[PDB]
Order: sequence, then structure tokens, then C-alpha cells
Amino acid sequence: TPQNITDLCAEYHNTQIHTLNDKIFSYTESLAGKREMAIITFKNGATFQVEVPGSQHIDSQKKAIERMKDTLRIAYLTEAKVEKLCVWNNKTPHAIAAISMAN
Amino acid sequence: TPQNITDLCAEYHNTQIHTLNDKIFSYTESLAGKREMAIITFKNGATFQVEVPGSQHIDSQKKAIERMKDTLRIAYLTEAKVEKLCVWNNKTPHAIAAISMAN
Amino acid sequence: TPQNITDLCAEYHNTQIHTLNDKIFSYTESLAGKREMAIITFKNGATFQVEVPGSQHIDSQKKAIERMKDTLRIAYLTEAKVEKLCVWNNKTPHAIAAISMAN
Amino acid sequence: TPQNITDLCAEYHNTQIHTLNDKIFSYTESLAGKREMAIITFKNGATFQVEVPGSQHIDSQKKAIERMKDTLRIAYLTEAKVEKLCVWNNKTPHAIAAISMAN
Amino acid sequence: TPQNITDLCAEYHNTQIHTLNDKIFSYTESLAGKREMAIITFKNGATFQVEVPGSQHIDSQKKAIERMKDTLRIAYLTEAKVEKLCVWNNKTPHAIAAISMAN
Ligand SMILES: Nc1c(NCCCOCCOCCOCCCNC(=O)c2cc(O[C@H]3O[C@H](CO)[C@H](O)[C@H](O)[C@H]3O)cc([N+](=O)[O-])c2)c(=O)c1=O
Ligand SMILES: Nc1c(NCCCOCCOCCOCCCNC(=O)c2cc(O[C@H]3O[C@H](CO)[C@H](O)[C@H](O)[C@H]3O)cc([N+](=O)[O-])c2)c(=O)c1=O
Ligand SMILES: Nc1c(NCCCOCCOCCOCCCNC(=O)c2cc(O[C@H]3O[C@H](CO)[C@H](O)[C@H](O)[C@H]3O)cc([N+](=O)[O-])c2)c(=O)c1=O
Ligand SMILES: Nc1c(NCCCOCCOCCOCCCNC(=O)c2cc(O[C@H]3O[C@H](CO)[C@H](O)[C@H](O)[C@H]3O)cc([N+](=O)[O-])c2)c(=O)c1=O
Ligand SMILES: Nc1c(NCCCOCCOCCOCCCNC(=O)c2cc(O[C@H]3O[C@H](CO)[C@H](O)[C@H](O)[C@H]3O)cc([N+](=O)[O-])c2)c(=O)c1=O
Repeated sequence: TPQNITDLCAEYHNTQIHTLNDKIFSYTESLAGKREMAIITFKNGATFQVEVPGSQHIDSQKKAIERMKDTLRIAYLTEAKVEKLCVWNNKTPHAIAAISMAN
Repeated sequence: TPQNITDLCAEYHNTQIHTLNDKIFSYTESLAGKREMAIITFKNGATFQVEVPGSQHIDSQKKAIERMKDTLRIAYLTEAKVEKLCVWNNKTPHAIAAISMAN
Repeated sequence: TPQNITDLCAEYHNTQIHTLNDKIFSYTESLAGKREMAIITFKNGATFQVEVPGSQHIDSQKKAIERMKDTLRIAYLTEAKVEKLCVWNNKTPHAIAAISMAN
Repeated sequence: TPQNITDLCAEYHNTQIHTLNDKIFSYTESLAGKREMAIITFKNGATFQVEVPGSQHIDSQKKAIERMKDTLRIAYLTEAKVEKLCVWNNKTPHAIAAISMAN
Repeated sequence: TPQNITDLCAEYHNTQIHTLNDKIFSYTESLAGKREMAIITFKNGATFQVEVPGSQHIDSQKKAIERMKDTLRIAYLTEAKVEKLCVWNNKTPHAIAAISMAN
């Protein structure tokens, strides 16, 4: 398995690493039907989503989508610095695939 | 997908944005039958609910309703500033559809 | 729907509001069979339970019972002030139906 | 029905109360097969387990076992004072049945 | 049952104990398909994973895998010192079987 988020990200098509080294500036979450998702922003304006679960996802990803929204919420409320995000860049906002947190 | 809570709220009928930019003043939750819900207030007297799950909800919303009560609870306890709420204004108290936190 | 805990509490028989306006003094939780419950006390000696799930509860209350014990544990640990409890008083200790937190 | 941990503990055979009145010294958890358990210790050297779910546990204890591991984790991290533990003493380490937390 | 992480770790083949006595330096988690995992590192560079659930895990480990990612995230955020890790060393990064935390 990959040793880090950069190596993990490179295993997939349509991805890119974003290097933030900053806390989350805003956290949004919705329960509206067909938009059950989260959206975060950083102070520079860069915006990211956790996608609504769909036909593009395999079953194993469902629990991990729920965990990512948990992660983002707590990271936001603790002001944790996000180091990098691995995202799919074939969506807007870019869709989070993975996150790294470091000091 | 929407970039922010205002654009997401605009996708639905019978909704509005409330701009609070304030922490939650009170948090209430109930396990009583047919009243399994949360209610929050702001110091200006605005009151909102997370509805009881029912027939107006699609299955994918169920997990999201539970997550939203989770979110409000921790927002309350951490005194996190709520920026905006997207609500259905066809219910009393207005029913939460999405939340944004910033600052 | 109800706008506050007092109006909610009044929808049910065999309930009363207790006004605490205090943090929880003790939190006790059990996994022993037939006693899978939580008990909280306040420094005025008032004691309350989250009842073991049973045939008195409808299906939709199950998730909310588990949520209540999460709420009471985190309230305890954060020393959050509990404003009011809505309880069933046909049980000893009185059984929690709803909680409000403020101040 | 019990109003406190001592009374609840007394309801079961092969149990005893340990009075700690201290925070947890160490918290251990495992995901290894057939050892999906938690172990806590105190600075006096007392060691306790949350048992692996098995055929001694009825269905309704399974959820409560999960919650107890949650509770011990967060108690540990917050340095909350543990007042008493109700344990089964026919297992080594003694097996937790209930916990009370108080200042 | 085991009294500590060292005795638990010794019940399994292909395991070793790593003694860290330090907080986690970075936390990574992924929802990408077939890489639904967590990776942590320590300041000395040492890197560990929580494996993707697979056919080498029995059903009872599934829930504990979920729990371990929860634990590592909150450990990371609270800067909790990790005492020891029990890992399987037949994988790269070494795969976490158990964790102990102590100050
Ligand atoms: N696959 C796929 C897609 N498509 C995904 C589409 C993303 O769409 C979001 C656009 O929003 C839907 C706007 O809906 C109008 C539809 C008619 N539906 C409703 O009437 C309706 C009403 C609602 O309100 C009731 O329920 C609320 C609780 O949900 C609340 O109680 C309110 O008070 C009630 O009146 C709510 C909804 N809802 O959706 O939440 C809908 C794509 O791209 C793909 O590949
Ligand atoms: N769809 C829809 C609806 N319907 C929702 C409207 C409901 O509003 C709330 C009004 O509530 C019910 C008032 O209670 C009378 C119900 C008769 N049932 C009971 O007797 C009963 C008894 C209860 O107490 C027992 O259980 C408690 C635990 O639940 C506890 O153990 C206690 O000690 C017991 O005596 C409790 C309930 N209960 O509901 O909680 C009910 C609408 O509008 C739509 O559009
Ligand atoms: N509805 C309803 C009721 N009735 C509810 C009754 C309230 O009961 C409270 C006390 O319960 C029974 C005390 O147990 C004696 C009964 C026989 N049970 C056991 O043999 C037994 C043994 C246990 O120990 C084993 O399991 C432990 C884990 O559970 C541990 O591994 C230990 O080492 C083992 O020896 C444990 C239990 N258990 O219940 O936890 C029981 C009412 O009133 C209503 O409305
Ligand atoms: N009832 C009851 C019992 N019995 C309870 C048992 C006490 O058990 C602990 C003793 O442990 C036995 C360990 O099993 C070795 C047997 C062979 N099994 C395995 O081959 C095996 C291999 C494992 O490693 C692979 O999977 C790992 C993930 O789980 C990791 O990916 C690794 O890289 C892989 O090589 C792991 C396990 N596992 O069990 O975790 C087992 C009692 O008492 C009662 O009352
Ligand atoms: N057993 C076992 C294994 N198996 C584990 C393999 C480890 O592999 C990781 C490398 O991953 C596969 C790279 O995939 C390319 C192949 C085709 N797959 C895709 O088409 C694909 C596309 C995806 O993007 C869509 O879905 C995204 C959400 O998942 C997002 O919405 C994006 O916008 C969409 O385009 C995503 C995936 N996905 O897998 O996440 C795949 C081993 O080793 C053993 O021992």
C-alpha cells in the first residue's frame, strides 16, 4: 500500500494533489435530498466537496464517505491544519479522495 | 454541485437562507415517540428544527438527518459560529436543510 | 412542531419538566444484561435514567435513545449546563424523554 | 431498578466494585481477530478489560459493549476522573460491566 | 485475556511491538476505491497503516477496524502520546493490530 497521500493519489486517473498547509475556513453540510454532501473552503477560496454517494462509488467507499465528512467536521472545529488533499478534478467542486493532516 | 450553501438552497423549492453569524444559544433534543428531533435557538429568538424523519424524506436523507443532529450538538458545545442556515420555510419552526460554519 | 422542550413535554402523559440549570455531577453507564442504561445525577441529588430499550419504545425511538446517551456523556465531559429535562415520572429514577442545554 | 452503580452491580453474580477516583493511566484497543477488546489501567496497577463480544453476552449488550469502548477512550483522552467500576471478577483482567464518572 | 498490548501482540504470528512514546505527527485517510484506509506517521518518519478491510479479516474485525481509525484520528487531534503499536510486519506500511496510549 501507499506510504503517503501523494503516492495514493497517483494510483488513480483524474486526480491531483492540492497542498494547503492551512486550517479549513468554512464547513458546510446538507441533508437536502440528492445533495447529502459536505463542502469546505480554505481562506484562498479553494473549494472542495465530499460527493453524494452514487453509482460511481463501490460499496466499500460508502462507510469511508461517511467517515470523511466526520473528519472534515472535526478538523474544522479543532482548527487542524490540513496538509494535502487528493481530489478528483473531473468534478466541481473538486471531489475529495483523501486528506492528510500535519502540523 | 453547488459551491456554497446559498447556491445549494436555491436548488430547492420552499427554502430560504437565514444569516446568523452567531453561536447557537440553546440545543434541545428529544427521544419521545414521534418527536425524535432537535431544536436550536439563537439569542435573537430564531428557532429551527431538524425534522423527525418521515415520508417526505428519501432514504439517502436518513443518514444525513442523523449527521445534522450530530453537527448541531457539537457546534453548540464548541460555541462555533453558525454563518448560515438553509431551511424549508414551509414548516414551523423552519426545518434545517443545510448549515454553514465560518469564522 | 414544538418550539421548546416545555411544549414538547406537554404532548405526553406522565411527564414533567425538571429545571436544573447546572452541569451534570455524575455519569454512569452499564453494559450488564438487561441493565444497558445510563444514569446521571446532579449535585442537588436529582437522579435520572436513560431507560433500557424495551417494548414500550417504538422503532423510531431506538436510534434516539442511543443518541441521548451520546449527548449526556459529552455534556458531562464538557461540563455543559443542562437547562431542563423532560422526564417520564412513572419510572424510578425518572426516565429522560428530552434535554435542553443553554447558558 | 438502580439509582447508582453500587446498586446495579449488586444485581449480578461474580461482581465487585472497584473505587478508583482517578483518571485512566493507559488505554489500549485491538483489532486483532478474536481479541477485539479494550484494556485500561490505573496508576495503582489495576487493569481492566472490555471483553470481546461472545456467547455469554445477550444481543442487547453488543451495542453497549461498543459504547463502553467509546466511553473509555474519551474518558482517557479528557483525563476524566473515574469514580467506580463494576466488574465481573471471574475473568482476568476483571471485566467491566459498568462505569461511574464524577469529580 | 491479555493484560497488555505486549501479551496480546504475542498471540499472533508476524507481529511486533513498536515503542513510540510520542504523539502522531501526521494522519491521512482515504475514501478512494480499494484504498479505504488510514496512514499515520511519527516525527521520526515511521509509517503505519490501518489496512483496507479484506478477505484476511474475520467479520468481528470489521467493526474494530472502523473503531481504530476513529481512535487514531482523535488521538492525532488531541496530541495524545502513543505508547506502543502492535503491528503485522508482513505488510508495508506495517499494519496496525493494536494501540496503547499512556502519558
Ligand atoms: N443521478 C444524478 C443526478 N441528479 C441529482 C440531482 C441533484 O438535484 C438537487 C436538485 O434538487 C431537487 C429540487 O427538487 C424539486 C423536486 C420535487 N421534489 C420535492 O418536492 C422535494 C420537496 C422537498 O420538501 C419536502 O421535504 C423536505 C424534507 O426533505 C421538507 O420536509 C420540506 O418541508 C417538504 O416540503 C424536499 C426535497 N428534497 O429533495 O429534499 C424534494 C446527477 O447529476 C446524476 O448523475
Ligand atoms: N405522521 C405524522 C404525524 N404524527 C406525529 C404526531 C405526534 O406528536 C406527539 C404527540 O405524542 C404522543 C402523545 O402520547 C400519547 C400516545 C399514546 N401512547 C402512549 O401511551 C405512549 C406512552 C409513552 O410512555 C411509555 O413509554 C415511555 C418511553 O417511550 C416511557 O417508558 C414511559 O414510562 C412509558 O409510560 C410514551 C409514548 N411515546 O410516544 O414516547 C407514547 C403528524 O403530525 C404527521 O404528519
Ligand atoms: N422487561 C423487564 C424486566 N426484567 C429485567 C431484569 C433486570 O435484571 C437485572 C439483573 O439481571 C439478572 C442478573 O443475572 C442473574 C441471571 C442469570 N444470568 C446470568 O447467568 C448472567 C451471567 C453473567 O455473567 C457472564 O457474562 C458476563 C458478560 O455478560 C461476563 O462475561 C461474566 O464473566 C460471565 O460469567 C452476566 C449476566 N448479565 O446479565 O450481564 C447474566 C423488568 O423488570 C421489565 O420491564
Ligand atoms: N470462544 C472462545 C475462545 N477462543 C478465543 C481465542 C483467543 O485467540 C487469540 C489467539 O490468536 C490466534 C491467532 O490465530 C493464528 C491462527 C491462524 N490465523 C491466521 O492465519 C491469522 C492471520 C492474521 O494475519 C493476516 O491478517 C492480518 C489482519 O487480520 C493482517 O492483514 C496480516 O498481515 C495477515 O497476515 C491475523 C489473524 N487475526 O486473527 O488477526 C489470524 C475463548 O477463550 C472462548 O471463550
Ligand atoms: N484484493 C487485493 C487488491 N486489490 C486492491 C487494488 C488497489 O488498487 C488501487 C488502484 O486503483 C484503481 C485505479 O483505477 C483505475 C481503473 C478504473 N477505475 C475507475 O474507473 C475508477 C474511477 C473513479 O472515479 C469516479 O469515481 C470517483 C468516486 O470513486 C469520482 O466520483 C470520480 O469523479 C469518478 O470519475 C474512482 C475509482 N475508485 O476506485 O475510487 C475508480 C490487492 O492489491 C489485493 O491483495
